[PDB]
Amino acid sequence: GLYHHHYGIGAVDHAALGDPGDGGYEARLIAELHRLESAQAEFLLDHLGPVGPGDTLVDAGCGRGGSMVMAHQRFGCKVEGVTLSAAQAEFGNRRARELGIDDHVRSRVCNMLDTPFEKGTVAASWNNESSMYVDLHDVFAEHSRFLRVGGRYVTVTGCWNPRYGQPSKWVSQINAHFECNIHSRREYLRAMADNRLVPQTVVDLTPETLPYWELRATSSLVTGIEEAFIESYRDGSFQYVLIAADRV
Amino acid sequence: GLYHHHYGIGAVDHAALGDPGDGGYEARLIAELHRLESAQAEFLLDHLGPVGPGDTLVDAGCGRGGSMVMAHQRFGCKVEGVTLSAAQAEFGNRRARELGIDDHVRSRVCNMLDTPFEKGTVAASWNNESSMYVDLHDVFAEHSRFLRVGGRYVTVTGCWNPRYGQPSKWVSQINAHFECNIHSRREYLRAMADNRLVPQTVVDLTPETLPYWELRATSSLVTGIEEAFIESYRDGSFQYVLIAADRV
Amino acid sequence: GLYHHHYGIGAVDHAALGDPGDGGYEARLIAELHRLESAQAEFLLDHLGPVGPGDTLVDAGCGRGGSMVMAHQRFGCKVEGVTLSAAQAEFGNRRARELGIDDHVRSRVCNMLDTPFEKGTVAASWNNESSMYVDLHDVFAEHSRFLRVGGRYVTVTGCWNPRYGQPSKWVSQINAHFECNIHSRREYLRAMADNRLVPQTVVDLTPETLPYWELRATSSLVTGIEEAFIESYRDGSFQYVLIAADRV
Amino acid sequence: GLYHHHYGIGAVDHAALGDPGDGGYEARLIAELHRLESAQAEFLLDHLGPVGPGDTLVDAGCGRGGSMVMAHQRFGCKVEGVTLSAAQAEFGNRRARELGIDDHVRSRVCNMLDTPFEKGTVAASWNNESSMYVDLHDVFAEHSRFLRVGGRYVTVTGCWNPRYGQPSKWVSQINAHFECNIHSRREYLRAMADNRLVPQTVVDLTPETLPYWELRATSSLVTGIEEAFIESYRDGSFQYVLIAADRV
Amino acid sequence: GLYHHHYGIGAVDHAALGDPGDGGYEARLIAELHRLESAQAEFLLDHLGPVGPGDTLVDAGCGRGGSMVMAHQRFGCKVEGVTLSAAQAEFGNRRARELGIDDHVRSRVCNMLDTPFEKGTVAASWNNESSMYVDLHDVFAEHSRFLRVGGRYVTVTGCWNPRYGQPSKWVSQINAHFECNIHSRREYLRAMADNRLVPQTVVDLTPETLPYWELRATSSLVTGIEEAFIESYRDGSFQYVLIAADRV
Amino acid sequence: GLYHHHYGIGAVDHAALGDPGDGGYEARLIAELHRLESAQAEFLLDHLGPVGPGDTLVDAGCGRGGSMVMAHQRFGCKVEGVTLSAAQAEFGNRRARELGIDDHVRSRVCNMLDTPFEKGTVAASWNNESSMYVDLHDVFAEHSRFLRVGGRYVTVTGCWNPRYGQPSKWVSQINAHFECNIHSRREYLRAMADNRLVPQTVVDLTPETLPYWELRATSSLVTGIEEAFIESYRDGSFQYVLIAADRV
Repeated sequence: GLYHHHYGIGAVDHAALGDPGDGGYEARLIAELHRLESAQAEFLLDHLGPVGPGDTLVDAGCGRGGSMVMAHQRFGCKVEGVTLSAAQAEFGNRRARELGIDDHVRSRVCNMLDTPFEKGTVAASWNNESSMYVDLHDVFAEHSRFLRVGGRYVTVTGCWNPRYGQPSKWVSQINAHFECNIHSRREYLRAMADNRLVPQTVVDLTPETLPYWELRATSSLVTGIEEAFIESYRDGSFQYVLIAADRV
Repeated sequence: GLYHHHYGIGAVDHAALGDPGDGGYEARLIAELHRLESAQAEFLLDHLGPVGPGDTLVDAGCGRGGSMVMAHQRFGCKVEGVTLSAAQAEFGNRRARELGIDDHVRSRVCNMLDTPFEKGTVAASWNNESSMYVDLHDVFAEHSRFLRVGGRYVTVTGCWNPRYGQPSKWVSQINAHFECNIHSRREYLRAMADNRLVPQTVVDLTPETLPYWELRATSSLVTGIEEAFIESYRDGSFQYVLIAADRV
Repeated sequence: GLYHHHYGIGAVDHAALGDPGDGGYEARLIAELHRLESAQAEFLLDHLGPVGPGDTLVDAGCGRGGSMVMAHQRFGCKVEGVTLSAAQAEFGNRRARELGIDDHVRSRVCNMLDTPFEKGTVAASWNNESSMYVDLHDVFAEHSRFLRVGGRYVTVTGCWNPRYGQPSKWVSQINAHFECNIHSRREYLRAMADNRLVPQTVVDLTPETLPYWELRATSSLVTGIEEAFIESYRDGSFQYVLIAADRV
Repeated sequence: GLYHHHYGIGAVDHAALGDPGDGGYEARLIAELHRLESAQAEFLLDHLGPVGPGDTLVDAGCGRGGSMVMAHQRFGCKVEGVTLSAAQAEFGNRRARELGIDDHVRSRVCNMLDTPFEKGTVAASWNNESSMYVDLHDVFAEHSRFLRVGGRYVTVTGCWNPRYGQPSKWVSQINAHFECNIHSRREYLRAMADNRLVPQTVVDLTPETLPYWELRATSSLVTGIEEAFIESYRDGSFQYVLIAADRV
Repeated sequence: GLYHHHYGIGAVDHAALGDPGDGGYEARLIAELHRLESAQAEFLLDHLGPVGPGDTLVDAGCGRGGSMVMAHQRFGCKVEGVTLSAAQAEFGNRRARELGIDDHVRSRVCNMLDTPFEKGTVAASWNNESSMYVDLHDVFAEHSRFLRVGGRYVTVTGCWNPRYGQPSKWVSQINAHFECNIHSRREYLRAMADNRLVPQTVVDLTPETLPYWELRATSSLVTGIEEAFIESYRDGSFQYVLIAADRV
Repeated sequence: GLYHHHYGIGAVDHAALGDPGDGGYEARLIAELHRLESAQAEFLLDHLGPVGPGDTLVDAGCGRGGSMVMAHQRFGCKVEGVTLSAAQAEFGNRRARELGIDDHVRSRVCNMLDTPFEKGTVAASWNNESSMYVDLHDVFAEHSRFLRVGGRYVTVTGCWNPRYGQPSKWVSQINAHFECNIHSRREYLRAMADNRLVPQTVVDLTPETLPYWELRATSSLVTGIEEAFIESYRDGSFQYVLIAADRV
């Protein structure tokens, strides 16, 4: 993507898309994709509970910091980000300095499994499309450690549905495309329970993210993976969900 | 209650309530309470997935069969109910014979922990305000046993929120009132994971059930327990939730 | 209570109680209650094993320090107490200064779940009627941490008997009265096993504590809860037990 | 031993032992040993709760049926025994026919791990000095299966104390002597918790069984193993205990 | 493949391969591939222990029965096969009738997770390249059920190495190619331990199977997936192993 | 033994043993025993993976340092040893100073359960015939702690085979002889899985160690325990194995 690395949710604004014959259509599409992505990040924020200006938020696998900047403009709190990409950290910070908020928002190169945050000092943290890259038990044990008792964890992610048995080929094609390891909803809920994380909200967002991918499949920038997403989301083997949980 | 033994959800129809000075007000209130209760049972049904006419549904702790009759009029399937009360079974069946559907809907005196249903033959089952009377691990292990792989379990129940530590006095007052043992959301999610039940939807309904109890606290039939419900729901120590899960 | 916050054990000295017609009867009763309470605390001490003058003992949920002062006068060791009540800490310490033993015995405001004691430095610790206020797994994990390998843990507490299924209303009435969360004997034994605590002695003391509550139910100071205790102890749904365990 | 295969408890009757110079001393000793053994079996019975005439009791590893005959003469119930020795079964039954109670008491060759008793039909069962011959998790899972909910399990056995780390040589010498596999108190309590068996009474009987072994070490029939028992019981590495538990 | 559906092990016979210029080379290659495959199946048999003529062997995910026919010609026992493919069952049986051994060897359409074999009646069973298609805990729980105590389980399979963290893209490409779900060596060993299966032999066969795939990558029949196998086997993210275990 | 405290593997060199009539035979035997012992230690090293000069290796229960000196002469790395015997530590170090390598190899008196090594700093560690002296879960949890992610653990040890049920008398005789507590292969594999140790190689070495013990049973130095080893290794109740695992 251009800013947010995650996917979006919500009905597409076809009116603003205009004529696919215009030259500026492919541009008007990128703007739309962004709008839908911002909307889902805004939705993930709605689930962090009431974070105050004095709280410290953590974003595991923060990408370019889009979610961190949004968290700060909304809550006023301090936000620490973490990623494996140096280029991405530098980017997020550069953007913060420019916004005059690098005194609250910072990204750093660090593996989300071995973070520098002290036990029980984080008020809320999240994984926005990044838990598909790490063992679930270990990332949740880490969030649980640095999370304050009563803290809030949120994760928006794609997971294969165990209701239909083993992972469908679609899920595997996506895994191969991103060199990730998509987990099952069973594994998500299991790991959370074994790590003192208790779900407060579990919501399947597949219907809200479908328009996003259908619109994306009609572009130039298409990478060939949008087919896997659309089919798996339709036959139900793959699903987009949001899980907000309390660190009990 | 009068028919449904569970509680309701949704905004109160104050217009239909009219003048609390009318003699018929206390009557118009009972009708409203019923409407809200039917609405929540209708909501629990929305989470059973697509049950077909050939499926067999189970209601653990079925009360007077209100949820069973509703399930059948909606899906056309067979519905087996279970309770400890003989008077309640007789009632549910009597109502079925009268509706001319006792060839699909039946209630029987049987403990939900030791049911007669064969392994993997039930398509969907639920606990509507009755899981607060039994050990969670054992009732979920039982549902999991008679539930078909891919089947759907739903539970609407009051649970104390572990986010606020131990059970508040309010929760204990309710327990004493009904001689029940209200569980924690942690225990609900934990038991489900240890019994091959994977939550597909988790939604806090406390805001939707609050109007129900506030309206109830203003009646003659009041039992004195409505205070415990309203306060605990407000300070957040007690919460009303719906959990729909897949038997994986 | 007046000094010890716990309950007592042993046959009542009716001779010393004299005529319930005397004015001084209600006084002679308080003295008796105290005697029975001291006797049970003395009994809990009998289960700490051979603690030496150089050992450090811990009392989780120490109340007014009665058990701590008794532990020190008997063993000569150092005793650290912990409670949530500032007024109770101040009281215990004041009493220690007066006894000229505040150089061995001290109480402090601290939650028994997050104690300041170093790993493996405590020789023996106990919960005298206070484990009913906290999650069992967490308090036992904490005792296990600061407990020396080979150390001794003791707990005297009321627990609902799982032999009779769910908690009886009596247990719930008590919970509501003290805003506590009485656990099941199953939960006690389970938590101990998951936290390297191995029971050396398990003894039901309900028969020895019954006289205590029957005598108490005949006083002025009665709070109305003595009925719940007596009935539940009689029908067997509630039980008073002592569990001495080794930190293996 | 002569009848009971287990060990005994209680103070030795030195008066009845008389002069060790008599020829009949070695005989008077066997009679004493028996008395102490009967006394411990009587003690194990005290922990079966109130078994009625219509109950079915099970003895896993029943030896010659001494405990079964005693259970029946006391309760009037039906008692099924199980052992690997055909010669021992035949003996127990022969003794029953003679007592005119083989219509209640029966022994059979069957492994205690794979019993023929139906799920939930046994009221109480026990292992008197025989759990040291089988995996603990498997024998307790079996008792739990055929045990009625609310049933009572009792075991009197020698176990190495984990408070002193690994098994002492003494314990190993005994294991080699009987070709058994003495377990740790930790393993006993652990297995019970993982198999729905909740200890109601745990009592160290080592002091009550010591006189038994000291008297035994002074006989002709001595096998050389009494040294291992006496030393290990004294240094505390080995211990004799009774555990009565409820099948919850 | 042509007969065996699994992969092979052992040094390639380049001498028998002759000139890649011959027309008959592509034929001489298929014969070689077969030889290597037969050799690995022969190797899996070496790990079934001493199965006698009266034993019943099971092959979960049997393909065309090549391993079953080989097991019978070697041991003389009865061999039951299971697969999801009707065409494959018919094939295996047809081959048995022709060999005059269909009175010992039979294949049937049945899911390896829900088999018809009775508890404890199978002497040895195996998964030859088929465990990558099912949840590991469930297939091993099933083998454990129908496996006699002391029985032997063997599995030859490809598994991603957890020593290198998450699944490499190579593993994902293979998963997508076969629509399977390759597990981690950690998951293999974990599931076995949770299902009473104790490994007696664990051997990495990646070096012995490498020649097999290198020779295969030089053919006409190539499917494009041989690259994924060779690279992942070389960088160590994917590995071919054999695990022989006892049902304890 | 004389240097290595462990046992050996490999065919006996009868030619070098010469005439058992020579006076120097009993000497030529000790030399042979040593050769076989060095060979097995060399074999354990083959399973540490590619340890580099900058790695730190740990030997839990190091005896006289024979395995440590061998590890260093082969890899060039730093090797820390641990034992309970002061005399053994002094010996290992003395030998290191003499070899001019005490700047890489060191032994110290420390219990392998509570080591001073920092979390994740050790590249590979092992237990050569010493895990039979400690609880398995605790020693493996310790290795896992100080072991780097991706590190390698190896253990060569005698374990009773669970395939034959409970420990045979032979195993018990050995336990009594060394005052150790021989574990079951089940316990070895179980503990490893619960402590993030995943077996890469599991190999029964009983056939390779048998010649070692048969040759030993024909000497003067015989202690009487060689009978237990030979018989148990033959009837299969006891077994010598090597387990190499990765810290995942």
